Amino acid sequence: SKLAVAVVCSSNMNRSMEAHNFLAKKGFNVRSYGTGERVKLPGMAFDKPNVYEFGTKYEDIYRDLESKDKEFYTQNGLLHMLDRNRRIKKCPERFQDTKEQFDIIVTVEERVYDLVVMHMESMESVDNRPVHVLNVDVVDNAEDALMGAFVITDMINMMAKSTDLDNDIDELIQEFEERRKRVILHSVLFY
Repeated sequence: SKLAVAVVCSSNMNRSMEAHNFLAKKGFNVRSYGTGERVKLPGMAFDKPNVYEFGTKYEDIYRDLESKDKEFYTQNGLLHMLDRNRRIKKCPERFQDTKEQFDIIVTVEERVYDLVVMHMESMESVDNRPVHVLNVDVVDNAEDALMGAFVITDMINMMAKSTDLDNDIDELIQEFEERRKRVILHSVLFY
């Protein structure tokens, strides 16, 4: 009963990771992904950011911010976030590029969801296995990114504690929206 869980956002640094951590700690077989063309984040922001590729060791990123200005990048969480990540994976992966399969692909933004869906129908395989993609809005910022991680964990826990997600996954989503007053889009795809 140790299912495959993915958590996706655009750039793979905040929301999917903050949740990657929580689902990992509580034992879940989970991974994190991004859908963006590159990896972006704050930094003298609201005009000029920092960008990397989906292979840049998180550790390597941490390094750079230091020289640029290790001052700023502490206050704004940026650095702590990064160190917290060197400890989960090596570098942020791009979803569309993954060859790995899951059961619940959880996405954190309405647009990411769509961007995943698409790339999901973009194929077919002689395995034909079902995979639920639940999207759960969660604001893209240091704080709320942590709350979502709880919400998402509270959600994956509940669904994992079943045997047959498929014929009662729908029943469950219903139950959940009632506790969190959130909106959990859902959509079945096949590999």
